[PDB]
Amino acid sequence: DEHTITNWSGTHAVRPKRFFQPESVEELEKIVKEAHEKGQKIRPVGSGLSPNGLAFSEDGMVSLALMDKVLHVDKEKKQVTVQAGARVQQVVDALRPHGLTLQNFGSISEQQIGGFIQVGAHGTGARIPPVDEQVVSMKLVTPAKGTIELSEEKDPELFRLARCGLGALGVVTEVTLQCVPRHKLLEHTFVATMKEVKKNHEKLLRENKHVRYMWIPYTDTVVVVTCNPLPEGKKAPKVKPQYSEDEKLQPLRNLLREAAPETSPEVSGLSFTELRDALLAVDPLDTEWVKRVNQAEAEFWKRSEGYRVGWSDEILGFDCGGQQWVSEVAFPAGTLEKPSAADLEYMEELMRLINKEGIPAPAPIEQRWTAGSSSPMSPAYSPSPDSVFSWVGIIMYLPTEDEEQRKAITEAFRQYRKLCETRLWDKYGAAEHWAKIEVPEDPEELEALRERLRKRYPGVDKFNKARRELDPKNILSNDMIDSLFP
Ligand SMILES: Cc1cc2nc3c(=O)[nH]c(=O)nc-3n(C[C@H](O)[C@H](O)[C@H](O)COP(=O)(O)OP(=O)(O)OC[C@H]3O[C@@H](n4cnc5c(N)ncnc54)[C@H](O)[C@@H]3O)c2cc1C
Repeated sequence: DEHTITNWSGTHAVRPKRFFQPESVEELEKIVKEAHEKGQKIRPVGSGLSPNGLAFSEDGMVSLALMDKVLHVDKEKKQVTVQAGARVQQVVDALRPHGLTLQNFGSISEQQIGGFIQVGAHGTGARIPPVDEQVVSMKLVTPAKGTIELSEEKDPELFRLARCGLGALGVVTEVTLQCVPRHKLLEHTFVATMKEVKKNHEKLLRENKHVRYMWIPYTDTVVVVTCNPLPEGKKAPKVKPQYSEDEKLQPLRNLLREAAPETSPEVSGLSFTELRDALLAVDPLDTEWVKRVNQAEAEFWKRSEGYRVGWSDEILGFDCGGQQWVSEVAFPAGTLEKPSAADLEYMEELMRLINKEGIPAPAPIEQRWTAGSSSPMSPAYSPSPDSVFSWVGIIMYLPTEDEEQRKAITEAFRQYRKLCETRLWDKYGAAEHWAKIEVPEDPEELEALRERLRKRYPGVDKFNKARRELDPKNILSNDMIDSLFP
């Protein structure tokens, strides 16, 4: 096959020897039977977007992109049954006329339902669990046992394991999700100091349906975004200083005119995100320069306070348009009833570590919250139904297609992430997002990662027993899965 599959950020790519794209469940069953019989690789792939290339296998991959129909809406239960190849956007568009939406959304909507659930993807909202916990039922095509129906009523132990199964336990053909009524949100964006955030944090998380913090390294600016249901006819309030787009961008444009080349015709057409990339591109690993870029960004956010009203699917998405390295961890932050400071303590220690080690850390460091999941492979697995997890995402941008700048940033990010891993993750019980975890080549570092996984997931041995039972010739797993779970 001549199909090349590249991830979002162009950090991983694969050209599979065999690429299957069945149009029917019947065709997929035949593919899985035949691959099992011959011991041929068929790793499942959705949109192929994962930052770590989790789906990729040079031997063989199977895509259900052509199996993308909404099969049934249950009005009374507010549930949707969809083929696993549908993109989130496609399900959202199909649910609009039914007055339904998904209980939550990440920053993008071009993921397939299969790829979304299999990694335990999440949005924000301390009372709202990750998407795997929103799965009511599913159908799973397995090498060793054929097609199996799973739910709380049908083999709940395997259901909970396979709905967040990393593509290793079977090919998911159909998913039933728990929806909520279609609704408008009021989004409030405001800037705070570390000290102001600490004062109001406990209440803010419990009194706002959605909260996200955007921490700006080397500044005392935190951008707070809250979203709440908008009563029937309420209008967006208006902030008393009104800044034009040009006034918001002024600090970034002024800074860019002070680099080795306030606006030209070429600088003028740059969005905020394009301007941030143009600034970092000057000297992306020079910490003194990144301090100045981050301070100019804080000034942009200070000029961007205000309110927006929109349908939840429009409002909860946000811009990750630029290629980047990301790492995100989930760690426990008590419960709705028993608050914990760990979420803010983590961020204080991270900011201190960045400053001490001289990390050229750009903005933002994204902080979200979810409820716990009952899926044993969820990074937010908890037996507590009112558990709260904090999710912290660090980033470095790849502002150009220049191969040598990209390598240097790649190495810089490996070191930034390793410092968080060695200094913070064990202390806070932090677990890496499955779509962002990288396999170290250093077999020492690999064994330390395997030990962290066994500590974070007491479910690991049961996952590997299900892999042996359902996929004994290992046709669904790639080198990454084999490296993480030997
Ligand atoms: C710009 C960007 C923003 C993002 N924002 C967020 C965010 O806000 N929140 C968040 O939690 N994540 C986020 N992610 C991560 C994203 O949700 C995951 O990478 C997700 O898995 C992507 O879906 P996909 O369809 O591309 O899956 P792929 O990357 O193709 O596959 C992911 C996994 O699903 C498995 N798989 C796919 N289809 C099937 C199937 N039918 N049956 C069985 N296994 C299957 C694959 O084997 C693999 O293990 C973001 C990613 C990007 C690139």
